[PDB]
Amino acid sequence: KAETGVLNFLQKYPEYDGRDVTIAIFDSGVDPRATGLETLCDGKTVKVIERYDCSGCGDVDMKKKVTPDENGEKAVRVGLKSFSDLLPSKVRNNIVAQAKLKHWDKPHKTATANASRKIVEFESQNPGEASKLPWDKKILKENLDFELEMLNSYEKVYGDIKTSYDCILFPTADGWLTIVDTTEQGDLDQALRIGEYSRTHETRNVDDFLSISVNVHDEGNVLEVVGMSSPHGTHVSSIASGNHSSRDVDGVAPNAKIVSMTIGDGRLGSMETGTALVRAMTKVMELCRDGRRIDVINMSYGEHANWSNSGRIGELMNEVVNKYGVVWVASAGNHGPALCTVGTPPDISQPSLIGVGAYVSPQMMEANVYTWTSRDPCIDGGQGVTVCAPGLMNGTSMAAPHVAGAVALLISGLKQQNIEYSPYSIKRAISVTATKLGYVDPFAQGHGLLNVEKAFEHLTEHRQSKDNMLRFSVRVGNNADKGIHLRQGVQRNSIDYNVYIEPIFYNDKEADPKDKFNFNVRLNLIASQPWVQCGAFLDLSYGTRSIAVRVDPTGLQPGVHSAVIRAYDTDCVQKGSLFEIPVTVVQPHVLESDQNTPVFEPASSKGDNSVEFQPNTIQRDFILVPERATWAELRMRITDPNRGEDIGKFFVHTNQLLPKQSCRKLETMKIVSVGSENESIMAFKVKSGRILELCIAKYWSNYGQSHLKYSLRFRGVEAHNPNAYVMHAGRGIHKLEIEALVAEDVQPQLQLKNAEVVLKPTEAKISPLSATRDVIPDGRQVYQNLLAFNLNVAKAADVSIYAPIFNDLLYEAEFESQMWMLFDANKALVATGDAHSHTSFTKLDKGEYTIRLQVRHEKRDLLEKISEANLVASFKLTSPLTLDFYENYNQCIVGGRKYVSSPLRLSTRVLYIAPITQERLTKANLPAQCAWLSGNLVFPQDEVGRRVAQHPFTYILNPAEGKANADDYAESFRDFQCSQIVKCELEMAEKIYNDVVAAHPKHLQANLLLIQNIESNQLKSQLPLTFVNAQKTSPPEAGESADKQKEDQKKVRSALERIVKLADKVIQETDSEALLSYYGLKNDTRADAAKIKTNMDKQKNTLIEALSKKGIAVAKLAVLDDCIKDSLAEINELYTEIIKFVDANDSKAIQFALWHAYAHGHYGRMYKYVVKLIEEKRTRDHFVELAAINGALGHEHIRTVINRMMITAFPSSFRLF
Amino acid sequence: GRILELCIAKYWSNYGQSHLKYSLRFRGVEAHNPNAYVMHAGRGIHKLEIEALVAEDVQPQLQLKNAEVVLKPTEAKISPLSATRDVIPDGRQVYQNLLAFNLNVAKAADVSIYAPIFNDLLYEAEFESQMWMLFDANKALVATGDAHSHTSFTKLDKGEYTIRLQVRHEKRDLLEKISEANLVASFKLTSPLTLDFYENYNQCIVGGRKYVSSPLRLSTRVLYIAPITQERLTKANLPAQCAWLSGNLVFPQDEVGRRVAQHPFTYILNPAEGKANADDYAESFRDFQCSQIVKCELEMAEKI
Repeated sequence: KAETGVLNFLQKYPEYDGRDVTIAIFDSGVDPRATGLETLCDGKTVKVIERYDCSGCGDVDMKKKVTPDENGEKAVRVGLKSFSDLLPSKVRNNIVAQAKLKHWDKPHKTATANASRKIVEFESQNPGEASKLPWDKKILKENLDFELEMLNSYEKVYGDIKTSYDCILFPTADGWLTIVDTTEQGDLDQALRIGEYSRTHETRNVDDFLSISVNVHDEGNVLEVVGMSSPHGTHVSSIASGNHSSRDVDGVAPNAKIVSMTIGDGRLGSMETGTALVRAMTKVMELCRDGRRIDVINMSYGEHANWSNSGRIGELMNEVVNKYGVVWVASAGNHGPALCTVGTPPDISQPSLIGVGAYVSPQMMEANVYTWTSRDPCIDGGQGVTVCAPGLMNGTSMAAPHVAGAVALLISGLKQQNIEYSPYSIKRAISVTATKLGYVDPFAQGHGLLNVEKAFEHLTEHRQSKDNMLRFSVRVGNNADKGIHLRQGVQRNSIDYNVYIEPIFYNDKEADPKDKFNFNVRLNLIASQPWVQCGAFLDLSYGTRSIAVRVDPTGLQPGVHSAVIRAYDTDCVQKGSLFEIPVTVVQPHVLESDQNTPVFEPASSKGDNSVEFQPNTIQRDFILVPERATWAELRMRITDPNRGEDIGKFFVHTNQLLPKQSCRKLETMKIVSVGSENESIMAFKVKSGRILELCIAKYWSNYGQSHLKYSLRFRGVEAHNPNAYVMHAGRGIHKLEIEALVAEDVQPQLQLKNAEVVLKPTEAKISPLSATRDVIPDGRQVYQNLLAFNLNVAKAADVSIYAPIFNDLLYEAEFESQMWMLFDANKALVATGDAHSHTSFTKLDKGEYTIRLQVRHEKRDLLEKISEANLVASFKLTSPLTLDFYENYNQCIVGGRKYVSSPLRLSTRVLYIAPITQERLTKANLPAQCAWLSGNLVFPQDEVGRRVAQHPFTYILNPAEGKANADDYAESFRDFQCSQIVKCELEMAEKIYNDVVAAHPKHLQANLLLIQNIESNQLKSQLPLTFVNAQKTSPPEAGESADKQKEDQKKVRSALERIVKLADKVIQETDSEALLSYYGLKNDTRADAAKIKTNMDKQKNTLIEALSKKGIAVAKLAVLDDCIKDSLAEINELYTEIIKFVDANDSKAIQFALWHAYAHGHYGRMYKYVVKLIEEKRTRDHFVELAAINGALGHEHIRTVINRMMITAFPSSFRLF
Repeated sequence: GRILELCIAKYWSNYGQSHLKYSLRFRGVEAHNPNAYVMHAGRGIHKLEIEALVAEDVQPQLQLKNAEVVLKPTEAKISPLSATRDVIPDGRQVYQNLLAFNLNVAKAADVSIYAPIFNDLLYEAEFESQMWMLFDANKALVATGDAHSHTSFTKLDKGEYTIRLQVRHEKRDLLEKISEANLVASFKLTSPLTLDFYENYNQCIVGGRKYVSSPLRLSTRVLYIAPITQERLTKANLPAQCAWLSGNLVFPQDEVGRRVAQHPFTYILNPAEGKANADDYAESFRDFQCSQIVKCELEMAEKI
């Protein structure tokens, strides 16, 4: 719809519906089944011919082959008779969740139809006593309280459970058949049986509200699932194409064929990845080379860059446009209004992409999420916006799609009228044809609005011109910029520029028939305005030619001024301009700085200034910031009388451009509410000697014409000494030489909020990737450099992970990849990041993690330069360390009188910060091994100036670090023996042990050691229920052998229980319990003869282990005899004697309690225990036991969930890249 | 932005009345970005936002000349001194806080030793004492410094040294604030590490095309320095345990402007870090025995 503004009349070439042409949709994926993309106008042919997920997010590792010896993953296997070409006999298998192929904003997919049986919660209450102290039912209330907690705990956790399915595929003749276990249970042939989408099983199969497609690579080593779930990608294709057969809701070219290519990575959910794009272009390139040309691409997608002159992703774009003649359409961006805000796509290393601004016709008056189109100065100087149309996820306001479809229409007849064209001749044709809209912001568009039928005229005519196959490379001033952009800068002098203009033959200069050497290129150049000057003639016939141009800013009054140098073919001057040289000058207001703070007020007309706003008005004042200015204050109020107390809403976009930095590094975008009554005030950070743009637009008003009265006041105060903001803990006292701008109440505050540690690469393997997928034509194999890292959390905290050398750059980077994945100790996935990850904080539990970093490129010897690249882990500190300031050095070194707040006018004030004391550091519980602490240093007292005028601060840490007797030999020999008896064959140890005890009777430790051995050679370490459940069935072996193996267990626990009693009797606890709790007298009167805990705490640490090991042993026996009931007495008297010492939750006894709890039927307590263990260790065994606990409780909705965690939390392999 | 005094006098002339024709020309070019002149080895690629004063041929050079290590106080004993000598009337006993340190030279090199918090101040300091004495492994005296010792370089042979630091004052509870005071040892590096510059970031990360000298007028030029490779560091034979390297960063090409327009630069380093058989028992038992026969009474060892 809305299709009329650009054309509805070229359709009077009705046979130009989009025939013989296929568009490429780089986006969040599309949905074929959706009404409109079902078929092309043929009413029969399928439109969405292909669809990939180039991010690698949908990969599955089908590496494990297993023959269907089912008869003749994780759970079971059942599926044959389906030996349909399953040659040669085998099958591949893997596991994969799909919570990522799905936009993370669909957790509602988690519906509790049969999950809310938790609600039946039995809170057994207390008709007993009044306060906390009953004996001995305190355990009962514990057990009960703990069940309720457990239930609630699972309630809080439900939505976090991701489910992973089983995948199967084998090589039939019809291609490849893949099976997804929908019905997890019945492995029957009643599940998803999808075929290769490409090989024409181009059909969606569903789980529910989640359609799936499939591709196969690496000879069947990888499965690629494709997720439709992402609206953006669909509507984009619905505007470009969309056969509805009515020219009312139809796309712009219903006959055009679409190929969805998800370039968003679900793991980043859902950002673009260098890799993704590289793969997308790779495919395109491949398809073109192989007869199936794709003629147009459409990117409603993209971010910003820190430069244009460099980048691999960009340089590849210039190859898919120059070599494969693909017309690449991309949205200018949704980052308006403040100009110089065009983001990458299309701001790359050359004007090879068609940027499309977006405009809303007055025909559409309408009222968080608005987004102005980005304006086209372009920060290189060049021009990003090529045209406009009605309308990471560049919304596009979906008009890029429009244009894309429009470009399809032109290429319909351009090819069936047999017209030789280029991606240049097309972008060139549309440009010098469009209608400049005098009611739309000059910068927001570029060559006004697309006019198709007129642009086709241009192409039909001049079709016999060689200019159509020529590109004109325009690069400025040795940096190869694509435009002249004066914005430093107080432009009072004129300046000269050396522009290099070079002709480039469409593809390249290769014989047959190209390139017809020396295509005599003579052209003239006309300046758009008087203040720009250059020659009027230039001959390019013999290659690259330089040309000087002079800009005279002297006459230009403050504000932005634009101009262009159009060039024409001397001969046919009617071909319109061939190319343009974009000049754009910014003349800043200067603010005198002497009496009080510098202030900017718009010029006053007829008394009061008060700028007038309308639904269109965009006021952009360019101001050169005063030196010493740290922040700014924006005051504004609505003038025009009455209006009452109603509020107006204005959009403020501040934007400063810093040396080789993206526009997003000093920018603010705040929707400010303004009233007539009192003055509104917003503040923003500011940089001294550089131009600042104060762009103000009108959001929504309740009106349609207001009058704003505003001003900018400049304030500032900071440290001028060289290396302030960075302080080394071992370089003595730190100083800050503070100078303020015309008086400021100075009152500094420094809070070190998070501690960062450096992770060095353990390994750096460079490996070739796939020869099937990752190979850019022709013969360019893409290699990966895999860097491994070890992170180690000791105490749970919010942690961010980033790679300094790669972070900050997405496009415009030398390498086409970053992406790190934080892995669990169990190979699970904990987190995953890319560019700009320093901001994302994944909260980690204690334990050892792994991090993998993958860097892609085609030149191996460049990946080698990356092999030492480190990572950084920023731990959020619970307690932000606050640093004090001092005004007198000597007062600082001793830490006496602190600094006292006071005003500071035109002088220099020196403050000091003394190194942080050692005690305050260990109490900060820093990570290992911390490198530095970081925070923000604030100067001004003004509270609002504090929230904005923040200076990155860093505090770096300094590095860490008798002639033996036959008696002595006796002690040395026992220890040598004891150290052995634990690691030997228990039949050898029983001997050794005997010799030890005979020689050293009182040496009880020998008992415990034999135990550890006996219980390591004979019986598996398993928890209560897991032990019980594992004492039944399992018939694979012998029905007889099942006794000799379980009678070996009995003998052992018997032998084990007696070994404990030996360390229980001759260690009488009664008296041993007169020093620990009966301590009182610190160090026992400091007699320094018994001030040795080493002996006492030893006699007890040995005791607890004896009691502990005994109980857990006399409990297993009870289970073997099935009589925990008529044995429960001992377990109790035994458990009640341990607690008298270190409590049950200590490693020492933690899992004798688990048995006690079991024997008492306290399934609640068991949970409370098996979580303690799950906090330190986390083993599958913990979960299977935590599952069994539920089964015994009855909750099988819970246990069904626990069985899902496991499947995913303990994968077979690390997730692919 | 500060006043400069150009004072000119007459030394000796052969005459008694001359006429001087002189002028001062001001030049300049340096990095304006905040924490330049200080680069952490693990914070990725370093950048320098260079702005020159009315045109200067810019050609930077950075030589890391000496590696400094941090010495923490092993002990910090506060002790009363003499009641006969060190007592300021009337009844003010002067106490000393004695800080002990361990320095450890592995390879002979010129070394300077200084106490950051005390160095730089002689008078006008809160405490009335510094003075550190470097002692031999044999208790001999190797060196001894005070305020402004960061400049004196005592050449040390390999071996373990001791350093004592004495801080005097009459208020004990003020000496306690000093108890954590560290020292610094600057090892002169035989081979000054020379760092390369790049004009294009991407060219820097891969270490290709280096920066090419050129004039710079009224604009901003951004250069980059990539972290030093691990190999080039161990071949620099750094001390243990080095904290940072230091040197001087130069901007202008003018050779005379280089000898004078020096900027203190610092490069901080990142932190470092089966069921035995009766046969197996036999091997384990010999080793246990052998380990003994050396430390026993030789009459017992001859048996073993």
